[PDB]
Amino acid sequence: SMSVKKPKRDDSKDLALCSMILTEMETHEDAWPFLLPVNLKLVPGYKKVIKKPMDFSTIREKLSSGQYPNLETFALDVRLVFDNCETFNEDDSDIGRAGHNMRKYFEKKWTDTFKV
Ligand SMILES: Cc1ncccc1N[C@@H]1CCC[C@@H]1S(C)(=O)=O
Repeated sequence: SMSVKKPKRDDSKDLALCSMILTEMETHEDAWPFLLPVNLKLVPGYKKVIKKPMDFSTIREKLSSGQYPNLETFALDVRLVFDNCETFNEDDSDIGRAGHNMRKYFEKKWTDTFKV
């Protein structure tokens, strides 16, 4: 509270670390469904069903332009990518499996990079 400060983690490396994690996402072989925005004019249903589309290139633009206030907002967007993928795609599909794979890959790097 007022004049009662909680000690807080050093966040000065966060931007560089998130960029590093995102680069590893982008270069993963199963990254292909998520590299660009889904084409809302070519994929029936997508615009109406998925209220907040997100993809790596959009995350990369936001990261590069100071649009994430903190590392949690960055992680919300990354997870949004895989949550959208699960909403729209069957688990037993190439894209669907790609998403499950990429989520697992992200979550480990996230724990390995930040959680002590
Ligand atoms: C992630 C997703 N979910 C539902 C429909 C399509 C997609 N991705 C597409 C599949 C191949 C690449 C395109 S994209 C995103 O490059 O236009």
